[PDB]
Amino acid sequence: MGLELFLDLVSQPSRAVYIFAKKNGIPLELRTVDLVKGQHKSKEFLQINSLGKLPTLKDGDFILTESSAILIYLSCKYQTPDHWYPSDLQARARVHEYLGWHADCIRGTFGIPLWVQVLGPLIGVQVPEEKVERNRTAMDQALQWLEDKFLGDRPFLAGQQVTLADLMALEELMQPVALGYELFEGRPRLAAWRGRVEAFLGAELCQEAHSIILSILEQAAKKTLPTPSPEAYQAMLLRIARIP
Amino acid sequence: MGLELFLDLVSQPSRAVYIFAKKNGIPLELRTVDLVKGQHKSKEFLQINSLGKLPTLKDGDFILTESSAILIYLSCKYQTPDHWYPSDLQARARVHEYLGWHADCIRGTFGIPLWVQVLGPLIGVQVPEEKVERNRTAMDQALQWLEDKFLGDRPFLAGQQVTLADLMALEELMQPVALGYELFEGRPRLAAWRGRVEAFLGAELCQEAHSIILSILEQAAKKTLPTPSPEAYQAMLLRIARIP
Ligand SMILES: N[C@@H](CCC(=O)N[C@@H](CSCc1cccc2ccccc12)C(=O)NCC(=O)O)C(=O)O
Ligand SMILES: N[C@@H](CCC(=O)N[C@@H](CSCc1cccc2ccccc12)C(=O)NCC(=O)O)C(=O)O
Repeated sequence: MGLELFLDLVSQPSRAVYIFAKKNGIPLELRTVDLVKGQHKSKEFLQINSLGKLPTLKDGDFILTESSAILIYLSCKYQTPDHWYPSDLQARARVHEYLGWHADCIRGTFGIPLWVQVLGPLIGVQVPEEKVERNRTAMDQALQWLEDKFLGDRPFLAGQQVTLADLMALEELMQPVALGYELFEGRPRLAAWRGRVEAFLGAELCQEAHSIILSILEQAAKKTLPTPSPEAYQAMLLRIARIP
Repeated sequence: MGLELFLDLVSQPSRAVYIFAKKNGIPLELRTVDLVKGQHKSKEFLQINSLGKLPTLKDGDFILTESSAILIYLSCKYQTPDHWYPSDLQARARVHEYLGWHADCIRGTFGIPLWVQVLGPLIGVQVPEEKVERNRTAMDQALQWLEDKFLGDRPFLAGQQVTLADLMALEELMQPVALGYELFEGRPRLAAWRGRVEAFLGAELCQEAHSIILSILEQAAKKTLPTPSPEAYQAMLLRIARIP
């Protein structure tokens, strides 16, 4: 088959999807798309995903987006292990519920530090301290609900075994981390779950799945950051503009 | 069975879920939860849904949340018509992709007018003009991507026939409307799809599904609005606080 997977490993959902595929070893044609540069706006990329977003999966002439769908379609088409995306009514619901809450409270809330720290200043824009504080206190606020509301005493957000819910979560939460935010500091229930997930998944994977963002603060300083194209500049300006 | 459905028809997801169930006629014990009042924070409600959010479905001793999950679990358990939540790979993905994008760009963006106009002032807080403008220009921006990116020339966001994607969408979009925003004004592609969905669903349903929010601006003025409990106050304070 060789369905192409256009992503940028600096993008948390992009990561999550890339860990699933490989970990469940799926033939994929990893087509890098430089977000920071603005490749995801190149007229040529827009002929594949009108929205100009990452990651987008091109299977056949069927171009799908949103990691949630991508992963699930992946899991389905590629009959991956059941524990991943269960078939049990109660089961699946628990993932669909998290992925529903994840996109509300986690998504867009745990990637702000990069804009405050790297992307923002990349285009001369400085984010307001208040928004910075407000966002961080907004983070743990999520981390708690994620800590005791979903995780609880069980081993996983979505239940008993690893699930896309955990792949999404842990990836999203890896950004503030790689930036210098140790969110698992005062959270053993959290530090453990993550490490539990990591354990299962494997070092070599996680050790390369991240990398890009782990070094990100460096290239930043060493100004190894590409200058965003006007199209990217816009979206960078919009994003920073919806920081509450 | 008689699984209970705790909701408030002033809450868009609450509506969407309530339209599916009845329209596909499912035994439901509609347990009203006054959001504006703060019943969704009553210690008693919290013993049902720790998060204190609406809607939450109590089937058996299995308490599920997030309309997405609820609806899907509903559809499944209640083997509802296929067109709803397809079984076709390509098919389902298209819903899973929209509901993925819906939660990003539509959810949280199309309910701000109510806070700017009713709920905000309810507790003496006034939202800044900028946030107001910013949000509206942020709406159509969504309306366009929804208009031509998902809808396109086809009859539905998620494909050819009505689907939870359309139930969710149109409901979310009904709030700005009921408040005085005619989002289908300069949008025939949009005005039509909505009316097409409406057609299918039925007046009597939609004529009662909404109502609550349609009258909402009046009770507002005639001060028929209950005074929020301290717990509600907080949440309204937080919400208004994440208005970009
Ligand atoms: N719900 C879908 C949304 C994907 C998404 O928002 N993708 C973001 C990128 S992740 C975030 C991200 C990481 C690293 C560098 C970046 C530089 C510029 C902008 C975002 C960056 C996107 O496409 N953004 C482009 C856009 O929205 O225009 C999903 O989960 O996949
Ligand atoms: N992804 C899930 C989230 C549901 C949700 O956010 N529900 C909101 C209510 S909708 C929005 C809404 C409409 C009318 C009056 C309201 C008064 C106070 C707060 C919100 C109001 C909620 O539970 N909010 C409570 C909370 O988050 O604490 C879904 O789609 O169902």
